[PDB]
Parts: sequence; C-alpha cells; structure tokens
Amino acid sequence: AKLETVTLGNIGKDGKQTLVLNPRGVNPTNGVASLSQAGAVPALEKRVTVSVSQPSRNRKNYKVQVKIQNPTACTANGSCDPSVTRQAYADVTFSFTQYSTDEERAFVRTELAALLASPLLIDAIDQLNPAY
Amino acid sequence: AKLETVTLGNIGKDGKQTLVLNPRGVNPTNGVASLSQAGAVPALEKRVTVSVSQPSRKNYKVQVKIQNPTACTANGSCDPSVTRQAYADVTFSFTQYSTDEERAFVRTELAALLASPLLIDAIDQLNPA
Amino acid sequence: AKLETVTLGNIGKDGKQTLVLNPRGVNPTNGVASLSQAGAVPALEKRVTVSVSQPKNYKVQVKIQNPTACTANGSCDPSVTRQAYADVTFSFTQYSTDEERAFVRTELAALLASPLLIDAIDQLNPA
Amino acid sequence: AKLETVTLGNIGKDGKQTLVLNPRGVNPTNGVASLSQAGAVPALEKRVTVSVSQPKNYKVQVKIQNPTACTANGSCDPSVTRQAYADVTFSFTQYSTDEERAFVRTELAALLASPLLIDAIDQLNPA
Amino acid sequence: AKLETVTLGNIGKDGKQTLVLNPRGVNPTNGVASLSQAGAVPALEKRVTVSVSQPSRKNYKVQVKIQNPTACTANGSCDPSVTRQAYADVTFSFTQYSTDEERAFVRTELAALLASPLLIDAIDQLNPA
Amino acid sequence: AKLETVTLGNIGKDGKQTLVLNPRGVNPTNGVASLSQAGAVPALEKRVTVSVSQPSRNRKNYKVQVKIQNPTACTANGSCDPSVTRQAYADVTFSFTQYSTDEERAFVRTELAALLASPLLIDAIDQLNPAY
Repeated sequence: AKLETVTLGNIGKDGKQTLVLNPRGVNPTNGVASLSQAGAVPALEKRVTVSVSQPSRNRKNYKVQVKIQNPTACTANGSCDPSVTRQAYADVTFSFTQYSTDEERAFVRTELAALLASPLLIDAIDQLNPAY
Repeated sequence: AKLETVTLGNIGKDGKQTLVLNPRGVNPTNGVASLSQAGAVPALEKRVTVSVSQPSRKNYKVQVKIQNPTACTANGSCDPSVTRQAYADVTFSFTQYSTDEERAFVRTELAALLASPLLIDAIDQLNPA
Repeated sequence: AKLETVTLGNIGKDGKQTLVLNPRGVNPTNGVASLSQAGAVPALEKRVTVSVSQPKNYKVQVKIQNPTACTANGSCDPSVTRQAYADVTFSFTQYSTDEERAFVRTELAALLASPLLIDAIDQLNPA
Repeated sequence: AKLETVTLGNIGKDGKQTLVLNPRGVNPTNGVASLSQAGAVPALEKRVTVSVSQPKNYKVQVKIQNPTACTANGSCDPSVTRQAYADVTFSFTQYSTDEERAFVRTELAALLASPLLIDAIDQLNPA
Repeated sequence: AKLETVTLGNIGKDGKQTLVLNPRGVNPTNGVASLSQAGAVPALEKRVTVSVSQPSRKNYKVQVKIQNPTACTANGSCDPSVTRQAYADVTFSFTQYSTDEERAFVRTELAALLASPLLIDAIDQLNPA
Repeated sequence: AKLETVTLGNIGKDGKQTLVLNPRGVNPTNGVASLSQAGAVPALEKRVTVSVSQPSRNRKNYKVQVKIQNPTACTANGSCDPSVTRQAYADVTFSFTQYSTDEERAFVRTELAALLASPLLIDAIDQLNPAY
C-alpha cells in the first residue's frame, strides 16, 4: 500500500511505548521500501525495510521480506556526536507459492504476530533462554 | 523456557482462528526446538521451530521458522499429498551486550508491524510498498 | 509518473465494469513497471506492464494480460486454461513533440472504440 | 467489418480534434487492411493498418503512423522529418470467448486515458 | 521528496528568468531522479538529475547534475541540432554521523557562494581567482 | 576577481547565520584559490577553494570548480586540542565550452543557486531523502 506514518503502539517489555515511523521512500534499485523514526540524527534511527518480490527466472516464488534494525546511542568518554555501539537486527522472510490464497498468506502473518506475544518467544527473545 | 502446548489464538485474515501447537522435542544435533499441530497426519502438520543460539560466532541468533503445508486430495487416491508449502523465517540477531529492553523492543516491534496496514497489504495480497 | 491504484472504469462489451489495478513495483532488471488486479490468487491476476525506454528511438511499451480460471473435474486450486494477451509498442523519434506523442495515444484510444475495431477484436471479423 | 470512413473524434492532448480516415483497401498479399487521412499528399498521411489473422493463435494487429511535414530552407514539396509510430498486437487463444476479447480491448482503451499512460506517453516519464 | 514541477525563478545574468522543470521519473537502475524543461523537443531539454546515495561505500553522496544544450539551426535544415553543451556537477559527501545543521550548512553555503561576486566572476566570465 | 573577505550571509537551516571567509592566497602549483573562516585553529576551518581553468592539450573545455569543506570539532574524553571527527565536503564542477556566452554561463550558475533553495534539494541534502 501507500507508505504512511506507521504509528506502532504498545511496544516494549512493559508494553507502554510508541514508535512513529515516517516513510523514507522506495529504493528503486531493488524495490525495498523503507521507514524510519523521527529521531533527527540519521545514524541513530530505527529502520524498517519491507520489500515484497515477484518471480524472476530463478525464484518462481513470492518473498515478502521485512527487516527492522535498532541502533543504540552511547556517548563516549568525552565527545559531542554519539556513536552506534550495538546493533539489534531482525529479519522476517515470508515465502508464498504462486497459488497461495488470501487466507493462507494472512494465516502465516497472524501466526507469527501471535508467536511473538506467546510466553515461548517472550522467553526466547527477551532473555535468550532456548526451548527447554 | 519449557516447551508446552502453545495455544495461539485469534489468527487468520478474519481474525477468528485457533492453532494449538504440541511440543515435539528439542533436536540435539543443532539445538532446534520444535512445535507441531495436533493434526494426526505427520506430513500435513503446521511446524514451528524456534532455536536460540550462542557465540561460537560472536553474536546471538534467535531464529523462528514456521511452515504451513496444504493438503489437496488428487484425482482419485486416499492419502492427501503436500501441494504447496508456505514458509516463513525470522532470524533475530542481538549483540553480546544487548539489554532486556533492547531485545524485547525488536520482538514487539516485529509483532506490531505484522498487524499494521503496511504488512497486511504486503503479505496477504503481495502488493509491494 | 508515480504508480498508484489505476481504477479503470467502464470496461467490457456491455460497458459497465471496473478493474482496480494495484501497483506491483518496478522491475529493476529491465525497467518494466507492473500493475495487477486485487484478486488474491497470484496466478489469476490481470497484469499490466508499462515500460518506457531510452536510446536511438523511444519505445513506450504496454502489455496487458488476462488469465481465465476454470476449475477442473474435481480439484481445489483453479488453473489457467486460456491466456488473452495484448501488446502496444509505441515508438517516438528523439525529436517528437508533446502533441505528436499525445496524438498517437489518443488516436489508438479512439480506434479501439470505433466500430471497425469492436468488430475486429470482439468478433475476429477481418476488415 | 466493412471498411468505412472511421471518423475518430475527440483526439489530442487538449481533447478537441478530429481525424477522418478514408478506407484504402485490403492488401491481398498479407491481409492487411488500411486507412488513411484525407490529406491529399500521400507521403504526409496518417496511416492505420488493422489486420486480424488466423492459425495456432489469433493475432489482431493494429498499427498507426503519423508523419510530420516540415518545409525545408527553400523548397516546394514538404518532406517527412519525423515519424511517430505505434503498434498494438493482440493475441487471443483459439478458445477465447467474446467477453475475454472485448475485455482486453476495453482495458487497453482505458489505460491509454488513465493518468499513468498520459504521463508515460505524452511526456515520456517512466513509471 | 516527491518529484514535482520545480519552478525555479529569477535565474540568468540579468536576474529575470524562469525555468519550470517537469518530473521525468526515477531511473531504477541507479536511483537517479530526473527533471526536464517543458520544451517539447527532447534533445534540447534542460536536464537536472538529483540522486542521493547510501553506504554500500561508507559515506553519503547527494549528487546533482544540471545540463543545458543549445540549439542552433544549421545552413539549411529543419531539425535544430545540439551545438554546445554546458554541464555542471555538484557532489556532496556527508559522513554517516552528519547532523541536519551540518548538511544544511554546506547546501546554503554553496547556494550563497554562487551568488557572491567571487563566483559570478569566475563562472560568468571565466576569470580565475 | 580579487580575493576579498567574502561575507556570506543568511546561511543555515533556520536561515540566520553568517560566515566570513578571509582570503588565503592562490596556490601557484595548480591555480587553486582559497578562502577560510576566521576561526583561529587551522584544522577547524571552513575551507572554500574556487579554481577556474583553461584548455590544455587534453581538455579543450573550461572548468570552474568550487569545493567547500566543513570540519566539525569534538573534544574527546579528556584532552585540550579538539580533533576533526567528521568532514562534510561538497564539490561543484562547472564545464563550459569554448564558445559559451555570458548568459549561458550565468544561467547555469543561477540555476544551481536556485535548485539549492528549492524544496526538492532542501529535502535531498538536509534530510537525505532521495527523489520520490
């Protein structure tokens, strides 16, 4: 759809956060859309890059691909420009066959949007405890 | 945590579905946990394979893979086969100094992009941005 | 221009149809834009692929395509039986003005509503 | 159908033009019909050449062509400076119905009036 | 931003000119946007091609190129040809930590050197410093 | 012309800045003039280097070339001499043919001096949004 200010609400471990994502234009070299936080230092921006795809002569298979990215700013021992210490990526690559219906693609989306709120993945992502 | 019956509720395009996932044991050769639907034909099972990792690597990788096979009975048979295969793949990657609220932000950001009207239009209908 | 939902109205032999075409992104390997119907089975989609070009001669090239779905004698996924293509390849010289290019467009958009080409396309009667 | 004076109305970028096309006979060597403007210099004529075909696949094929006259630096016969072609090659399978062929025609006759192709043909802006 | 009709006003040596630039679409092979004059002969068009970039590289490059062809009808013809070709080229380069007021200073410095009496004498008349 | 104190006025994103540029002499090895800010630490100076050119046996084409440069000072975690953290360049290379008139060269100058105040390049330079 048309890129707009995606106002993601109720994020965070406690559950009371906001994250407005202003649109930052579609990259024409690879079709990758972009979003970014309104924080006005463009190395310290929460980036989100959705990019759907189409079958070429080598794939024959859709790939909706979402990448978020969260840099963390830490001012050093005497400076004025905060640098990027850590970098907390993520990556979601869906893959739907050329005959996939609407309710087979909107099931994998809302399954993954409900595993990430289940107590099995708020314990394997927040605290890095493996499945045991 | 301990693997249990993950009862995922309110799934689907309409929003009224359920999916119980019984635990199917941790693979010891690569640390990959597993979950599966209670549908008692084990080629037609909704699989979910979470697997966190450790630096061998110098970087964590929480990695979740879901998978949905679709059954279609052919023109005269008795065992339905796997026609299509609708994968997904989520590979987080957190640095060795990542706090709790920097890892539980990337999780709840991705769990809120997938309900936004920008990704229920780029996944359900394959319209690009 | 910017790709948007091209809502083509008043199509069909009777003249009362609609066809919304959602944008489906520019192919970067050959510059070919794309459009597609909102019908959520991506083999059964009305595709439209405009692609202008650059030099010793311009080529605005439009391709539409209409697959038809027919469920077989017992199945669940409808297949593509027929395939009704089209192809429009303009070609304008490097000195062509605005009113020499917008004349060939509106000439072809008025031949396809003339009674000479609603009788040579709808019914395949030659001239 | 029978070739007649196709009076194409409301053409042009502004939208107030006419173009009468007198019939100019079917070429018997390749079945290509023809039309031409009443402008009585036969190198400076707006030509239109419809030609349907027969098999393993139909091809309704329309070609328009617009030469532009520019008198040189002292002469009496104006020459053909530029040449603004177009080309529409439909292709319908041997089982195509009437409403599958009259959909591709009226889709293409409505894309060429959409604001996505009056911006990619008149001004050569790509998508 | 979104490409629109950039109506550049008060140009020229005297200072009373206009130049409307209609948008001519983003080239997808290299990300280069384009603008062009409404003069309806497409070899005689004032072209302007802005193109920002991203680190592949570890450094931004906002790059603007304008171009002005001049038409001169020969000794008997009808299509005027391109005799001369007056280019320009502006390649900014901002580091990955550059703020907003460090990038909007280099822009408005260069937009004020080109109206200073040191560069309306080294560009208009080619007198060196 | 003769190098003088170029007092550039009304610069900046808000539009209320000044920048005096004292002349710093013509380099004789390549004809490159120079200007510099009056800030009396000569690594932290806003430099501006105009240099017109002439046809050699390999160019046959004028090149008025302007380069500005803005270093940013950031004192480290305990020191006394501030260092150069970032470096915000620019580069303007005109190129006029040997038959170019006065109003064909003073058009390309005042076109570029009006694109850089247009809302298409105060959005592709200040905020690095590409053309979309």
